[PDB]
This record gives sequence, structure tokens and C-alpha cells, in this order.
Amino acid sequence: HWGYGKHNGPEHWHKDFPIAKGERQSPVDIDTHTAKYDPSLKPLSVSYDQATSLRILNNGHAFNVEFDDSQDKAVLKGGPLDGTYRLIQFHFHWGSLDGQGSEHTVDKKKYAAELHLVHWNTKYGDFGKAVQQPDGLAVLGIFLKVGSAKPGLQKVVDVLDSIKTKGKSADFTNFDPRGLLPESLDYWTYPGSLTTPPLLECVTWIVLKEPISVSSEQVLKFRKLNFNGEGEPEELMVDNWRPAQPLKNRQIKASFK
Ligand SMILES: CCc1ccc(S(N)(=O)=O)cc1
Ligand SMILES: OC[C@H]1O[C@@H](O)[C@H](O)[C@@H](O)[C@@H]1O
Ligand SMILES: [Zn+2]
Repeated sequence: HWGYGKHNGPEHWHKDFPIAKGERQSPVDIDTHTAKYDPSLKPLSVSYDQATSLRILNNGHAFNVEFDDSQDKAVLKGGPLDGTYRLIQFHFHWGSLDGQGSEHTVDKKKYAAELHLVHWNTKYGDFGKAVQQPDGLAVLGIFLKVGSAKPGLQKVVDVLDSIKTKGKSADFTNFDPRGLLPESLDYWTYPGSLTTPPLLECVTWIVLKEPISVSSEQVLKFRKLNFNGEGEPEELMVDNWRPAQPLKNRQIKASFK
């Protein structure tokens, strides 16, 4: 199956997922000079006060922190979005070294990692139906740079020892994703896709301009996870990022003048 190695990584994905060469693939490089301020964007609303996290899972590609999405609690609205999008999970992409790891780039700059908060459009009822729609998903992307520790990330870091290998999960209740945001909600937005197979072209991307800082020790613990399952040869979970894809017939809009 697909992965990030030489033999199953991004350059191979198109053989089983031909949309990999599609017209609205993600991630992309964000050329900050070409992105245009858009006065039609409404204020962005990140409403996570009632978020209910449930579990953390090593799925062999990354780790997902999963939320109860059976009611409107943690939701994303406004900005480029029509209607209400419900938080289902977050995960990260990261590198083997601090100089790489993000999926989106900013004027070709790669960050050490990138956080994706994944939401589905409630008009479609369930995530599965949403990924059959052009406006089914909204992903809030946040860059990570290495510097001071992010206190709100530490609970995630400290559970990773218990989900080292593919298929392991652990209870992860009462985690507040508000502790992963930066101060500013300035953002860029464009229409794109999932960045892993099945690469479906359903996503409104909202990428925050301000990175969060995490400590070297925090990101080093991400890099101790394993792609492999228990009992199998150790393959460190690093460099689980897809590189930038062709922008094709798209424009990136900025929320800020
Ligand atoms: C199908 C699950 C899924 C959800 C979100 C992503 S991503 N990396 O946020 O585009 C990829 C895959
Ligand atoms: O035709 C002019 C229009 O061109 C579009 O490509 C831009 O997105 C708009 O902001 C602009 O007003
Ligand atoms: Zn992602």
C-alpha cells in the first residue's frame, strides 16, 4: 500500500489514485506576492470551546486525534466557507530534520511540520458523503517552527509513547485544540484536495500565516513514532509529507490587506 518511502511514496501514488495528477491537488506553494487580499471573505470563526476529543490513533502514516462529531460542537465557519463545518480529527506532517516537514510552503520555505484540523460540511450529513462533494471538507492548516515549546501540545507529545506502532490507539479525552492555535487568524485560502490517498478534490484549504512554535524536544518525540506495526522492523515515522503540486487554474486569496 501507499506510504512515503522510495517505493510507495508520492511519486507512485498516481498509479492507484490517478487524481494525483488532477486539476486541484494539494499541497501547493503559497506565493505571498501573488496572493490577493479578498474583501469578500467574511470573518473566520473557529469555535472549539465545546470540542470533545476521544482517542488518538497511529494509522501507519501519522497519528490522528479524533473528535466526537455527532453534534455541532467544534465547528469552523466564515471566511471562504458557506455554512458550518464540523471538526472530525487533527493530525500532523513532519520531517526527519527541522528544515523540512510541512506540506504547504510559503515562498518555497518549508516549515518543520504542519498541523491539519479536518472538518466536514454538515449539509452533507456524514464525512463519507462530504468526500463526494466539491465543498465537502475544510482543512485548517497551521505551520510549526522549532523554537519555544507549545504548552498545549505537550499532552499530545506525552501520549505518543503509547501509540508507537501502526494500529495502536489510546484514550485521549478532554484535549483542547484551542491550545494549538497561534494568536492571529490571518490566512490564505484556495480550493484543493486531500494530501494523502485517496487525494479527493473536496477541500477548501485555510492556511494560517502565523506559525506556532514548538520545541525541538516536542518534534523529536514525533520522530520516534513508527510507520510499521508491532513486532516488525522499525521504520521511523518521519517525512510523512507530500511535496507541493501544480497550482494549475487556481488563485490563492488572502484574508489580510
Ligand atoms: C480521508 C482522511 C483524510 C483527511 C484529511 C487529510 S489532509 N492531509 O488533511 O489533506 C487526508 C486524508
Ligand atoms: O476580472 C478581474 C478579476 O480577475 C480574477 O481573476 C480575480 O480573482 C479578481 O479579484 C478580479 O477582480
Ligand atoms: Zn494532513
